[PDB]
Amino acid sequence: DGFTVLSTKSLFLGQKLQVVQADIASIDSDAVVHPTNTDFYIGGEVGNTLEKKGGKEFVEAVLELRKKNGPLEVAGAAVSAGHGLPAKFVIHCNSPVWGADKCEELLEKTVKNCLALADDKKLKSIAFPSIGSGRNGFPKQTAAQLILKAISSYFVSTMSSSIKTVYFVLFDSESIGIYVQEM
Ligand SMILES: Nc1ncnc2c1ncn2[C@@H]1O[C@H](COP(=O)(O)OP(=O)(O)OC[C@@H]2O[C@H](O)[C@@H](O)[C@@H]2O)[C@@H](O)[C@H]1O
Repeated sequence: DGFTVLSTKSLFLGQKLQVVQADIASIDSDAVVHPTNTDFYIGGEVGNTLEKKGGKEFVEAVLELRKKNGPLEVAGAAVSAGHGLPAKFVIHCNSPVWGADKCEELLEKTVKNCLALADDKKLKSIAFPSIGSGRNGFPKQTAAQLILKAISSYFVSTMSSSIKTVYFVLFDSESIGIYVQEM
């Protein structure tokens, strides 16, 4: 595949939130978001697609980041170069596990931290997948509404802010099916 725009929303200053159907690895935004864990394990669904696309270049960048950063703190966001990928940078986030205490709040928090990091690097665009709803077990709709809520909230409260466009990237048929059905 593949690229379809499914929904577009105006954020607080008219910045655009686009929900799109695509493989996130194929998106050429300034940043793409990789949901990972404290050890930067590259074995979630999105991690596997980034590794498929970027190969060794991608993996060694993640390793170098783990060595420089140390373990990724709860809800933490960190950035590596997008070697092997269309995206300029990869923002790595410590994705909460469904069922862990305060897991919804932490999902919101991690999203905002990814946005702050992109802003700190003066990035114009950032692509999020449905963080938490793969290997970490969130229900797809719950994950998606938390992420979209957290992006909107960021832009209401952030004065500015270099981000022009936010992509919310859906790939699995269940997520797409529920997004479209329930909207
Ligand atoms: N090519 C793709 N593009 C965009 N989204 C995709 C793609 N493939 C799958 N997805 C969707 O990405 C969402 C996030 O899933 P994961 O990447 O598995 O992320 P998460 O559930 O947060 O957890 C992965 C994490 O990686 C570590 O190995 C592990 O500690 C943790 O489980 C899911 O809805 C999944 O269907």
